[PDB]
Amino acid sequence: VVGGTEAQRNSWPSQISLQYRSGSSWAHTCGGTLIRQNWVMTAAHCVDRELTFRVVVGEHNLNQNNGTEQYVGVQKIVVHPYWNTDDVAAGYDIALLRLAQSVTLNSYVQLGVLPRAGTILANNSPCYITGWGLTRTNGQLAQTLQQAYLPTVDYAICSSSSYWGSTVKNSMVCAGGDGVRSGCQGDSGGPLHCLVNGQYAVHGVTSFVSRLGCNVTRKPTVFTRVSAYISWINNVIASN
Ligand SMILES: C[C@H](NC(=O)[C@H](Cc1ccccc1)NC(=O)C(F)(F)F)C(=O)Nc1ccc(C(F)(F)F)cc1
Ligand SMILES: [Ca+2]
Repeated sequence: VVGGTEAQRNSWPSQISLQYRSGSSWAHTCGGTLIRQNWVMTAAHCVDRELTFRVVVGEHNLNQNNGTEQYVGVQKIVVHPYWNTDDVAAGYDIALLRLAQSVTLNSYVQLGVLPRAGTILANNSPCYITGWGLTRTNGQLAQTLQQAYLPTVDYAICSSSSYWGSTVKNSMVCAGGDGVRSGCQGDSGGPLHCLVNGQYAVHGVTSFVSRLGCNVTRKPTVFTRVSAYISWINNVIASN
């Protein structure tokens, strides 16, 4: 997250860190959202490499014991049937991960609340992006969970020529674009939490930013619109 502030330890308890094994250690690569005790929602491009993955729930400082972490292996990966690595601009950047075991819920580990199918937010709706991604374009990962206020930019404005044009689809949410605050590499797969009827719900899975930089004026951060995928999510969990 570029232009973020450090998040309190229990503010966003459905946030997970998706990590892959490198050498002996494990390295953070993407965020995700816990949606069942044994299921995580993330971006399909985070699991395009055939790496050994683990999930960390209750995490706050990547590089330090918080006393609240639970470490679980990824047992099955289900990416969207239509996802195509060579075309993120087509959409379908979503994947569900079955965990090797059920995590224990407590105040640091909670299920994310998903929107109703079909729900579209009005322009400039209040949302926060969270994650441990790069804090500057071409910078480095954050050690502690970051958050940034990233109001929605509706489809009509985001698909206009000065913004993303044809690259953004209606299966996506755009948020930000002020040149200051944005998601950045390592935030992918994570939540866009939006306040709807006094409740934060996860309306976006972080997908992409401009080739030109993370915080680029009129290039909002782009998210997979979770409410476009509610029937697919439920059909996957129901069968696995
Ligand atoms: C450097 C920048 N990286 C990104 O946008 C990558 C995630 C990504 C990359 C490729 C595919 C899907 C998702 N993510 C990030 O930096 C994020 F965490 F903010 F999301 C980038 O290249 N973005 C980008 C790439 C291609 C397109 C195209 F789809 F229009 F072709 C649009 C934006
Ligand atoms: Ca830690």
